[PDB]
Amino acid sequence: TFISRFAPDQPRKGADILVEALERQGVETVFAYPGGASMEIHQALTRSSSIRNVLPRHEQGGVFAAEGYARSSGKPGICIATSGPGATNLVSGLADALLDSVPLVAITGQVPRRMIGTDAFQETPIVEVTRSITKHNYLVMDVEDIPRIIEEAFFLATSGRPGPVLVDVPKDIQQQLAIPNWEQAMRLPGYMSRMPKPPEDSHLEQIVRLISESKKPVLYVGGGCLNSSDELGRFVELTGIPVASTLMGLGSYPCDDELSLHMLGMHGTVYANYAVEHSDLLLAFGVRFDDRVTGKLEAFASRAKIVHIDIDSAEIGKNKTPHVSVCGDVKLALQGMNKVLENRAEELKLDFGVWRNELNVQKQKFPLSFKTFGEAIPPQYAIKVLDELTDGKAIISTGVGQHQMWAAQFYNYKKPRQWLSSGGLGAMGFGLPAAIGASVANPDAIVVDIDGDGSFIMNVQELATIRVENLPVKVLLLNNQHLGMVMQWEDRFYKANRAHTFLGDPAQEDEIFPNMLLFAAACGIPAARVTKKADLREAIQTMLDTPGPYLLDVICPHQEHVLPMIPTGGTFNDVITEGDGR
Amino acid sequence: TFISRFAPDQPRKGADILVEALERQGVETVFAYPGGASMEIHQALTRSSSIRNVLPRHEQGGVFAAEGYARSSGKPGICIATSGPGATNLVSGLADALLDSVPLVAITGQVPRRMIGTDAFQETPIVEVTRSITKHNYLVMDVEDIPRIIEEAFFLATSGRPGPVLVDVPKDIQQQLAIPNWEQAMRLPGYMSRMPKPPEDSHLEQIVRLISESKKPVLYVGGGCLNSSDELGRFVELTGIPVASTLMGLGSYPCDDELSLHMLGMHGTVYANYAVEHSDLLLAFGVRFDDRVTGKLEAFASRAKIVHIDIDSAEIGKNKTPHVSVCGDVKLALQGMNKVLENRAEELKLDFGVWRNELNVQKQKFPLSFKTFGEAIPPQYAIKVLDELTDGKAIISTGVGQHQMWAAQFYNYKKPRQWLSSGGLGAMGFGLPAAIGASVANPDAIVVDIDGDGSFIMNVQELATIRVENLPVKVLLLNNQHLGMVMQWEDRFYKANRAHTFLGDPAQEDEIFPNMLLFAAACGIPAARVTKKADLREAIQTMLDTPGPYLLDVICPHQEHVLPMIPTGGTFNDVITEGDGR
Amino acid sequence: KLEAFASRAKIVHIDIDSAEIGKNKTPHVSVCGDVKLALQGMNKVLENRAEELKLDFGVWRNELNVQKQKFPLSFKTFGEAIPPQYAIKVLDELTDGKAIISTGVGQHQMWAAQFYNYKKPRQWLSSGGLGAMGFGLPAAIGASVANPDAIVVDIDGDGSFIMNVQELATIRVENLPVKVLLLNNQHLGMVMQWEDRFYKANRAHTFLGDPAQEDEIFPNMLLFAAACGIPAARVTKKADLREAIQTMLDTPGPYLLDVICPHQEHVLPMIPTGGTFNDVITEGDGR
Ligand SMILES: Cc1cc2nc3c(=O)[nH]c(=O)nc-3n(C[C@H](O)[C@H](O)[C@H](O)COP(=O)(O)OP(=O)(O)OC[C@H]3O[C@@H](n4cnc5c(N)ncnc54)[C@H](O)[C@@H]3O)c2cc1C
Ligand SMILES: Cc1cc2nc3c(=O)[nH]c(=O)nc-3n(C[C@H](O)[C@H](O)[C@H](O)COP(=O)(O)OP(=O)(O)OC[C@H]3O[C@@H](n4cnc5c(N)ncnc54)[C@H](O)[C@@H]3O)c2cc1C
Ligand SMILES: Cc1ncc(C[n+]2c([C@@](C)(O)OO)sc(CCOP(=O)(O)OP(=O)(O)O)c2C)c(N)n1
Ligand SMILES: Cc1ncc(C[n+]2c([C@@](C)(O)OO)sc(CCOP(=O)(O)OP(=O)(O)O)c2C)c(N)n1
Ligand SMILES: Cc1ncc(C[n+]2c([C@@](C)(O)OO)sc(CCOP(=O)(O)OP(=O)(O)O)c2C)c(N)n1
Ligand SMILES: COc1cc(OC)nc(NC(=O)NS(=O)(=O)N(C)S(C)(=O)=O)n1
Ligand SMILES: COc1cc(OC)nc(NC(=O)NS(=O)(=O)N(C)S(C)(=O)=O)n1
Ligand SMILES: [Mg+2]
Ligand SMILES: [Mg+2]
Ligand SMILES: [Mg+2]
Ligand SMILES: [Mg+2]
Ligand SMILES: [Mg+2]
Repeated sequence: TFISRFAPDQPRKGADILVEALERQGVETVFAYPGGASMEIHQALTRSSSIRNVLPRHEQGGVFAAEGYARSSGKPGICIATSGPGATNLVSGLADALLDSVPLVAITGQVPRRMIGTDAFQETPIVEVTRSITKHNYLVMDVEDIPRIIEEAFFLATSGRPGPVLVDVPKDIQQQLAIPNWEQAMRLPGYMSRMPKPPEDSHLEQIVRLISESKKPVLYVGGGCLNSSDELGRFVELTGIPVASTLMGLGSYPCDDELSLHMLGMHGTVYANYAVEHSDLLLAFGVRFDDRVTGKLEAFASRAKIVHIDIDSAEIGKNKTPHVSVCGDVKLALQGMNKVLENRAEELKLDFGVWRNELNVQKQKFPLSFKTFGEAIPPQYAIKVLDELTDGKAIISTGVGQHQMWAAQFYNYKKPRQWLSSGGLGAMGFGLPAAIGASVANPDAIVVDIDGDGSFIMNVQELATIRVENLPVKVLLLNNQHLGMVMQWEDRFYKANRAHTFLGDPAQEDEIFPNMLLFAAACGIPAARVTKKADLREAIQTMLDTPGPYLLDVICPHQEHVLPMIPTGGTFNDVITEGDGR
Repeated sequence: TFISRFAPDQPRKGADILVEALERQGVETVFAYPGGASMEIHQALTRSSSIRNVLPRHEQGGVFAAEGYARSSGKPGICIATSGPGATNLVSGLADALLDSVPLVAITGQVPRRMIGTDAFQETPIVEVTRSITKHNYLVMDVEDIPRIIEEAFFLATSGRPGPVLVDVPKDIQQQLAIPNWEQAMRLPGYMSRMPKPPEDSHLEQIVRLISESKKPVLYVGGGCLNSSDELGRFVELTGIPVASTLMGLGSYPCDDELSLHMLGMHGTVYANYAVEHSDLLLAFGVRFDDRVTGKLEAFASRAKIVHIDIDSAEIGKNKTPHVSVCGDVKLALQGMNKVLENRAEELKLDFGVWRNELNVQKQKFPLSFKTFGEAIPPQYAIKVLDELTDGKAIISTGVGQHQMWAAQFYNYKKPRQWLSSGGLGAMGFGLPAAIGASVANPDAIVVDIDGDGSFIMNVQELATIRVENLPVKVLLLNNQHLGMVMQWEDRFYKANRAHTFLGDPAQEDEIFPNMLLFAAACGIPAARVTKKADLREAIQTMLDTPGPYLLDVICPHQEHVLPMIPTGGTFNDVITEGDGR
Repeated sequence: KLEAFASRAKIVHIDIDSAEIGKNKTPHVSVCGDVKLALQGMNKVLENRAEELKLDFGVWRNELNVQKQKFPLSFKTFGEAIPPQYAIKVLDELTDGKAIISTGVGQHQMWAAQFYNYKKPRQWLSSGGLGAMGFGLPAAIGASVANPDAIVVDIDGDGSFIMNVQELATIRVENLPVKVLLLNNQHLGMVMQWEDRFYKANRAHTFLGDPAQEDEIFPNMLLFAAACGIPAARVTKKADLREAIQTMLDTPGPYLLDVICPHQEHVLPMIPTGGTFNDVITEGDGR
């Protein structure tokens, strides 16, 4: 039974209805930045004793913090901004949440309804702007529509395929007095009629029948299995099928397990891409067949019967036509198949040891490799030390670039929602704010931001947010003085012609620029720099043991390349296995 | 005669056609951030010996730098970004350039044409997103359309009412070989037919006739007069009409002149708002009648015959119907009226000394005032010292907030394009990157960023850009540890209830947080902090005399309020003249 | 009701539009491509592996042949009044089923689909997705131009025919052998049928005649054809129906045959909107 701060017959401001609408949704943390259009909302937030606001230093850091809050907990992330410039700073976060299917609810202030369309002070048509980069958006035109729209916003953002939902609230609606009606029915008739239903037994028995008829099955797990870690693990025990995860599906099946093929795709392991290339049954659970995994669609799984399970009917058959399809929750599809695989266990006699040994041979001949040059710190080795010292139980958020791939390859994630990274949009500056949202949603957890010197500096202002909110956010900065991912593509396909990829100072060429330690010192965050490989283990241990925030500037040779690499539009026969920029 | 780097019959990449198309437009400086979708453009930029790229540390800093480059020189500002997250970071700059009518050309990379709409890697419909926040945008669908679209983009961005134009270029178009045709005719038939024509003599003679019949005339000058400083000054000599400028029109008529009423509007001087309130002829030259100037439209210039000259026919009569209107360039309208005012000089016998003395009395009784508390530095006084030590010849870029208003009130700008500020959108984090673009376009000029502690930290990463490019950018940081503008509205209309406006550390409440000096030290920029009013003059002098970049952390008491203040929707009778937060 | 449609069947969906596969119902096996090529590929497998598969569904066909004989398409004849179903059945016989049929929208559209045996595709031109009235007469114009040596017949309704009646001038000027089998029931029959079933026969602007002269055929469609110089005739008795349709076919050039039908007829069978197979209506009309 919800206990309101107002009487059921007492009129209250629309902003007070908005905050209470969040309280009735279970919202405990918002990321709001104040402004003229949203001052009424911020005043109403102070009256709430259950909703905590984490003030960022940039609205892009506020929406990215809402993503990490959502990616690391399954709950929806709520960010609030003002009209005009405050709303336009959320654009990168909204498009990022849409491509990665992150439940998010963004509330933006707006000019009064009478001033909309008049080029008013700090007015931008944020609904027209964000319609193509959000799952759905609203423009509240009456104070009585607030309880319904907020309920519809959280329902659309969390149900089906999750995504961001923006709610634009004009200022005159926030100030208008009204008595809210919390019993209104949602006006989503076509959406609810198209919601997926529990999977039929005829579809599940046909999948189990294809498993027994197959000799080389491979599991294709992605971001749709973040809530099916137990169901997927039970499915692997009953089948013994090796698991290949996407960049979004890391942690769904433990990377340290013997049946794990780790990541597949452009920068996936050689044995994971080998398994899909020479498979006869591809179980695509919670994936969307991105070109980062398939490359050339004509050659991707060219000899496999494709079984695609997805909660979005628009994804089934988009880039590749499957043989058997199941539109619904992969969590329920696994539960239904586990019952069939257990009763009919001895009837099926499932054993793929011959196919697994074919992959174990490929795993031992082409494993993830990194070369150590003298005392220079290998970035792959540094992340491998972080795995050991944290026992693989740390929540990892990353930026975008070479460090993002090495953090995915050389860290064994035991559970999903430990791996927070921008995969669909690939937005730099995501690592640091996402670690803020993850640390708030998981206070007793080890949160480490494996960031790059280019991605870290984009939202470096959020270091002040970490200090003020006293969050134990660790920053494992892999500094290579370059935009490493773009630098790698210059060495491979452009004759190493540098085109504005060096991030240091050309005057003092051999000086670490910028001095990231002074960035942490400016915000009162203890920091240290490590350059020699021998001092690396003690430095990372000091970062973890030191209470509160900590930044570790790890210097790495910039000539390193992420391996292996399948060029864009290439096949498995075009995989690059060796080479760098020396 | 343009000299190309390729033979007229030699095929070249589409990216090389794009860069040469910029060279043929006179482009010398671009602000490009590399990415997978725009690597071909960056490779082609290195082959250009005339186009210099200023690499920012954030695309929002790149587009804001393109604004300051344009606002301080009249030339169009060119910023380049990659697809997906790089393009979405330009959104705040595009909407800011549209509301302030800043000529800007944004070039964004895009996924290959075959992959558009497939939720590809780093794909966002940037044309669908930015259609409502740009003057016009394009999606290049063929390599042969590059010479025409670039010519149309620069024409639309600089002609008529200036604005931002976005050009989305897919990657396959950048790589395709072709022979460019630089003789293509622009396909803008309806736009050129609607372009304003030179003003007719019948309209100009009717304006001059209303000037002689009026007794209390007031000039209403705005951002449309940035290229008419000489024509406007000549017009004032022949009429003796006092000049009231908007936040965008500062510098058009010198603030130090005796005939200048300084700024009008919400935070405009009392005597400027008094002149418009009690006028019989309002000469609105290059303005758009924003609610920040009018307030309540029914009471704004309620006794004046309104003469509105504007180059956009959609602005004439939008918020207020004028008596006489002239659709065209205010530069030509002033030239035509100056000829009539000089030949018919003794015939008209123009003299408004009685009306000017009525305003001089109001100027002496209600001037711009600030109170000095002990040795605490008044933010108004610090800007007044910067005016004296720079002789008013410095290019000033500001953020948004209280410091933005004090930099407009207490600095006498002698020429337009010395004042770079976000007025229409009012985007924080604009001051520092705009100073970068202004310093590049004006290397031998004094560029000072009067920023606030909240606005400065949003794009603090651009300090690395200032050091690498070795730009003599001065940062006069008015630090009040608060979001001062929002804090002021809390004291006035919300009983001083703080709602997430304090930017410091609540644990160490009386400690300056963050330590902005260490931000400059991280990027190798000399910095210093001044707290006592006596040491203020020597500190600002050290900032100016020290070559290269410099940051001056000026500590100010946060209880200061921007005065005077006309509340939203109020009239001249509701102006607040005294009060603060003590 | 999608939940009950083919509730016990493995659905195999072949379609050239990937957006249609799995939209309203999820199939077990899907093939995105041209069904023409999919049939060619399956025919080769079915012929080589013919004796290996031993395909025989005579037991399932006999189960349907029993249902076909107990519930066939039925129409009732009332005295000498012309049954609209019978008139279309006569047109099938006199044209040997080789005529190109274009229809409007309504009851006449359904009877032209039920009681005519089309031997080849592209003989049946009708608005199904949008269901636009006034489609029959102009579509017969385009079909007669694309197929000059073919028998083109417009099975139109009095409401649909009048919407684009101006195209009769186009038929005469272009000299097109367009036959108009007008099933005149003086009503918007399809909307009238739904009034009798679900609205207690409360007429809501469905009568197309003249209420002053209630028992007079209004409008006189014969004078519409006469205005455009098209020979026309009206038939009311069932005995004169066979000779009237034969005169329409044998007369060269355009021809309009005003076939008067009792308006109380209903299109059967009928499954109500959102219903299942257990809700099929098999008998009943408006008498
Ligand atoms: C620099 C860089 C390099 C990259 N390289 C790689 C790479 O080498 N390999 C790689 O895999 N990725 C890589 N990516 C990431 C990438 O572009 C995509 O995010 C990824 O390839 C696709 O993730 P996904 O298949 O799991 O689909 P997601 O984006 O995770 O979407 C989930 C899918 O499952 C479905 N779904 C969601 N919820 C449910 C549910 N409850 N039940 C059933 N279905 C559900 C959704 O409809 C959707 O189709 C890279 C990214 C970057 C920035
Ligand atoms: C915190 C804050 C407080 C503010 N308070 C104030 C305030 O107290 N006072 C104030 O004035 N502003 C204030 N503003 C700024 C503000 O919101 C608007 O930018 C400003 O009020 C309107 O500027 P403008 O009238 O010059 O029109 P602009 O935005 O400068 O547009 C120029 C106008 O002239 C026309 N034009 C352009 N070129 C030509 C040409 N060549 N010939 C003829 N016409 C042309 C255009 O069509 C357009 O209508 C504030 C902003 C902020 C962020
Ligand atoms: C907002 C934004 N702007 C530009 C981007 C285009 N990209 C990249 C990519 C993969 O998206 O290329 O398509 S990666 C990259 C450079 C990474 O700098 P680092 O942080 O130092 O990481 P590292 O460990 O050194 O490699 C750029 C510039 C991007 N994604 N986001
Ligand atoms: C991207 C962005 N986000 C939020 C904004 C909403 N606003 C403001 C306003 C006027 O737009 O209110 O409508 S001003 C302001 C706070 C100014 O912090 P400061 O830099 O310290 O300046 P000061 O000298 O102390 O006053 C905010 C939060 C904004 N405009 N831009
Ligand atoms: C342009 C147009 N306007 C109105 C229509 C709505 N409908 C119908 C329907 C099925 O679409 O109802 O949804 S059928 C119909 C009446 C048919 O008049 P008839 O020609 O005399 O045929 P009959 O042999 O008597 O039954 C109407 C009014 C329509 N489809 N098209
Ligand atoms: C807190 O700082 C400021 C500053 C400022 O101008 C200096 N004005 C305001 N307030 C309004 O503008 N109210 S309003 O007129 O209803 N708007 C158009 S809105 C919805 O807020 O964009 N707050
Ligand atoms: C430079 O860093 C990277 C990284 C990376 O993935 C790790 N891929 C690429 N290149 C492409 O993606 N080419 S592409 O396939 O034509 N694109 C979809 S696009 C237009 O570039 O977005 N560059
Ligand atoms: Mg930033
Ligand atoms: Mg780097
Ligand atoms: Mg401040
Ligand atoms: Mg489909
Ligand atoms: Mg009818």
